[PDB]
Amino acid sequence: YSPNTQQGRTSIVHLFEWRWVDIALECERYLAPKGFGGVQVSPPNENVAIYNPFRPWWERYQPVSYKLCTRSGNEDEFRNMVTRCNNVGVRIYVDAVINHMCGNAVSAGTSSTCGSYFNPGSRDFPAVPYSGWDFNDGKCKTGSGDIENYNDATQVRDCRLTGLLDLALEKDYVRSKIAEYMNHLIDIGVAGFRLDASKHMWPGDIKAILDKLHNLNSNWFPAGSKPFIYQEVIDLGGEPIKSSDYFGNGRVTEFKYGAKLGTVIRKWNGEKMSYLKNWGEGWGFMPSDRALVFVDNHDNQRGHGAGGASILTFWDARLYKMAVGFMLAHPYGFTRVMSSYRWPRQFQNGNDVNDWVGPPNNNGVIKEVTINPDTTCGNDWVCEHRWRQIRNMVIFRNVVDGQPFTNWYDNGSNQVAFGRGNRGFIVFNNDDWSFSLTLQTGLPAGTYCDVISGDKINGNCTGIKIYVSDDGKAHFSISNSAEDPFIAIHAESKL
Ligand SMILES: OC[C@H]1O[C@H](O[C@H]2[C@H](O)[C@@H](O)[C@@H](O[C@H]3[C@H](O)[C@@H](O)[C@@H](O)O[C@@H]3CO)O[C@@H]2CO)[C@H](O)[C@@H](O)[C@@H]1O
Ligand SMILES: OC[C@H]1O[C@H](O[C@H]2[C@H](O)[C@@H](O)[C@@H](O[C@H]3[C@H](O)[C@@H](O)[C@H](O)O[C@@H]3CO)O[C@@H]2CO)[C@H](O)[C@@H](O)[C@@H]1O
Ligand SMILES: *[C@@H]1O[C@H](CO)[C@@H](O)[C@H](O)[C@H]1NC(C)=O
Ligand SMILES: *C(=O)[C@@H]1CCC(=O)N1
Ligand SMILES: [Ca+2]
Ligand SMILES: [Cl-]
Repeated sequence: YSPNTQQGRTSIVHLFEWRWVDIALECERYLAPKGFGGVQVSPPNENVAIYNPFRPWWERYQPVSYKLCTRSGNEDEFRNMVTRCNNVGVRIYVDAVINHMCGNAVSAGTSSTCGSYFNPGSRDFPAVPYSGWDFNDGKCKTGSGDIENYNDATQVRDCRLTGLLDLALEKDYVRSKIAEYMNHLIDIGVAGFRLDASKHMWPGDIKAILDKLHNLNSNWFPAGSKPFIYQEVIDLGGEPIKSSDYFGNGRVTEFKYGAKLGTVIRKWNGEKMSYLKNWGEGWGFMPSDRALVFVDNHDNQRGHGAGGASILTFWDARLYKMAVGFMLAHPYGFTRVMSSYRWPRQFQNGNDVNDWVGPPNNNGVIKEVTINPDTTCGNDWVCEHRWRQIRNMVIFRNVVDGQPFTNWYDNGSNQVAFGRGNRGFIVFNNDDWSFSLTLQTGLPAGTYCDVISGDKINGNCTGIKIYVSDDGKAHFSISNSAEDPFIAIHAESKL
């Protein structure tokens, strides 16, 4: 349940579709000095090379083998990345696609990222190897062989998720091949895993697989370190399967988090920020110590999976920064920051027809992440984790780690504020008028740099400065026209 990050590092970033060499560099030049705890990488195992449409991001969720050979790089490059990141104290978490192999209708051949042969029709994946009796064809009871109704917990686990050949996870052989793959990764140095499509696997089968896993590599981690496990289970209520069914295996993605935060920040259905005072279990969320939270993920930022139209993304920059800021300042859950790439989003009748577009590329080859002088990224990589407002809130969370949620204030509408012990204080204005008021910050008297509008550099603030008096009070002024309608100050932004 523990992330295995360095003490004081409290977040992981999803460097979606990034190449291994770029992640390795990012660890050394940025993630390490900026206090990021780790990186969730895209599936590192060989997948189907899909040409129609052209190399969609989702082709990586169709395994062909467990060879570490993808568009992100080969095994040597993967190992090089894990080693270099671990050497600077930044962890690597692998997106483990272990519930299935490729779509059952994909043409047999060698159209795979490493050239391995596979035949979906005959259930033949010799590179693993898996054969017909390693899948759930006979176990599934639906007429189509695919998942048709989520109100039936059994078919959700034994049938094909949108046609993806479903592995027979009850078999020791299958459990062992998956464990062989995961242990290869652990011994390489990975600190944990995102278990893809966990709702589609029986809690007990996941447990059986986890029981076969090694402790983390003792060259970098303390003896007895268990891999961090966060299971992707979309539970927004209304279905028989609950996130809690997976608590015995590790943490679980809390999709209610971004869904509700999005509706609140967008002020949909009469919701408003003042309602966030009891954010957390009070909103029907799972226990904080089991939650992996995020504003958006690779699926819902483009209409896939679940979360709805309320999901905030980099496309909604201003509101997105505020949502991410609230998440990073609030003690609930373990935080994951999204880092995306820009694609030609094209809405037709309310839906994005280009929701399949893969990462920036030249004839199928993923483009490198270029770093501009102003620290932003080029080649269409968004790099939200490099936005000052987000990067500084990632540090805010580190600085206030362990401090209690306190000194809450709200105007009964959308102007709220709260502190984290005596280490940090944050103020938000999402109303259509100015927020000008003196608030109790719980902070020691002094001059603090607002880390949203600026930075503390060479003993000075580059942005707004906040003055806390002997009584712990400070005046905050945020116009509804402000570039970023929120201010955040903490112990390490004090002059
Ligand atoms: O030997 C030729 C044969 O090799 C490969 O077969 C593998 C199976 O596909 C794979 O399932 C596994 O078989 C095991 C069963 O799953 C398990 O329940 C129990 O019966 O033990 C079996 C043997 O370990 O391993 C075999 C052998 O690697 C390949 O996939 C076939 O196409 C090929 O004919
Ligand atoms: O530290 C680097 C810079 O980080 C910040 O720049 C961010 C913006 O804050 C962010 O909103 C985004 O720019 C968007 C713009 O503000 C938004 O209105 C529009 O819809 O989309 C824009 C994307 O083109 O991305 C940049 C980083 O690329 C910070 O504001 C800035 O001062 C820092 O220099
Ligand atoms: C802070 O900024 C002021 C104004 O530019 C400058 O005079 C002062 O020397 C700076 N202090 C430090 C520590 O650099
Ligand atoms: C937590 O993520 C990991 C898996 C469960 C455990 O004991 N450690
Ligand atoms: Ca399944
Ligand atoms: Cl996820």
